[PDB]
Amino acid sequence: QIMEPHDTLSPAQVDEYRKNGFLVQEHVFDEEEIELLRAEAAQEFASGGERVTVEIVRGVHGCHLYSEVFGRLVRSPRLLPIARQLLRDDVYVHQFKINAKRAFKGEVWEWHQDYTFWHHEDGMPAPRALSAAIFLDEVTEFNGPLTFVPGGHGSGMIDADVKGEGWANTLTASLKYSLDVETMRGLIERNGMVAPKGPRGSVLWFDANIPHSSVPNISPFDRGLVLITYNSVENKTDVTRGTRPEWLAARDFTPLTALQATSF
Amino acid sequence: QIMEPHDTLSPAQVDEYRKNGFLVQEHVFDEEEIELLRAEAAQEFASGGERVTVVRGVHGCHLYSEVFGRLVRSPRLLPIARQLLRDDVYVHQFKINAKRAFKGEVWEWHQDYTFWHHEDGMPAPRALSAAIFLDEVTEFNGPLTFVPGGHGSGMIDADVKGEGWANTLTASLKYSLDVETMRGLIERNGMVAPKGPRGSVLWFDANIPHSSVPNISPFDRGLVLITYNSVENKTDVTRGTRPEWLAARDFTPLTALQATSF
Repeated sequence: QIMEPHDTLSPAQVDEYRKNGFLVQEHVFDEEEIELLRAEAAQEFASGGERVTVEIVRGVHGCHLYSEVFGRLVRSPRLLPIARQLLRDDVYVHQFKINAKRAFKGEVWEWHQDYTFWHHEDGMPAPRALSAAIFLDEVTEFNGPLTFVPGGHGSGMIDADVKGEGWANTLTASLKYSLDVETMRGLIERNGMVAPKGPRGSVLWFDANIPHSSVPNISPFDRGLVLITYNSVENKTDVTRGTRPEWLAARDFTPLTALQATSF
Repeated sequence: QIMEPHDTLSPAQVDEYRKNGFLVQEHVFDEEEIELLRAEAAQEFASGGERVTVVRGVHGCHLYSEVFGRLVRSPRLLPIARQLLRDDVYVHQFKINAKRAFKGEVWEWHQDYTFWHHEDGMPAPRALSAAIFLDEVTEFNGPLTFVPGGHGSGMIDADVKGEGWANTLTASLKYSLDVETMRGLIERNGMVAPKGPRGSVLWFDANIPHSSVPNISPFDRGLVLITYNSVENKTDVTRGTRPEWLAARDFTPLTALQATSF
């Protein structure tokens, strides 16, 4: 049995990713594959316990450590070779989350950079990491797409106001590190905003330091995203500065290997 | 501590490799790295026992030498192997072929893939070799010589002159190519002997026909040859005969060496 040989991004793709900070590949996974991921996301929302964030189950963290399906997904040949290619290293999963934005539901998600959280909370030393967002549903103008500042990752970490204490979490409406109204204005005047769209089964790759935000879903269709954050193994987090649980910030830095086509 | 981020081939270099069957990168390893490799090679020639061919070469060193076991995971090599094979990869075979000043025999035309297919059960030629130049390779120290594009029609009919384990370190090869086959291939495609400085790496296709002659110079021509195979293309250990040091049986995917404090 055969896996399709690893496909990597073209040089134009790589260049677009590094310039803009994000890149969509359409139609990576087929409907049947997406349906398998959807059904498993539903199981994780049902069994995740403390790993679920409620709106009303709305998000779940760490599923690749608990679900065999999601454990295999992160090693997929459609994903792993590209993470390796863009991070120019072997890689591992720093964080896994599923964000479900149901039809006619959702809240505003404030402007934030993932790297701010991972640097300050988990001891990630550089922004040599990225997220792959699998589209469980078509992403449109109206179902609360992730919205970015293109090129906004290009000046690094932007100073934020520290709010709560204890375990930060980008999935909770009042973000521990959010971006200054004045800093956003300047970034946005210079660079614009873009909400990448695409069909069910696409993958949206985006930089650890890209500013992003989102709005509620006013459409009658769901917007499910499975988000896999790959980190460079050289860039492994400093587990001595972090104290989040493993399901928020991984501590096993073993390099991932690609799934092969076996008889089961 | 920091490794240089992984450097893969450009699309022009990939294209050249796919068309020609071989590609040189100059100056991959520095003098001091090469000297470390040369000194380890000398150790493997002295300590290798049954794995030495008499001293022409030695097989399997990455299984027995810590230095050579880290070499095959180098960030200079592994990422290119995975890129060209479009898979995770492992080491099918490792050999060191010393061709000393004013020494050597003629080494008949052959395709490595013929050997790995028949002897080891390699199912397809989804493999390559990285030859590290321990010395400058010139016109006069017996360079590996190729038919460019000669990998592009698969395995070429060869006669099975022998019993027992094939070894491609002998003048006398179990699967050689005859003057009539070669004459036509050479007439159509030509011959090329890629050159380069000490520390270069010559990449070449499992199915490219190649050859070499004696070294008629006062300069040695040491080569460390690492054969990477696609994990998906793992050999059938059912059809295999040979010891592990000729044909690997552990198909664990290789990971890149990180920069650590020791």
